[PDB]
Amino acid sequence: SKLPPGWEKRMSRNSGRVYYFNHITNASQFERPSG
Repeated sequence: SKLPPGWEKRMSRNSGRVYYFNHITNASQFERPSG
């Protein structure tokens, strides 16, 4: 559950590859943004 604000984890359409999407910065990623 521990996660930074603004980010959100979702699942792809046909695939299930969790990723990091920021609704604020509108940026995307995959690796846990621990920085």
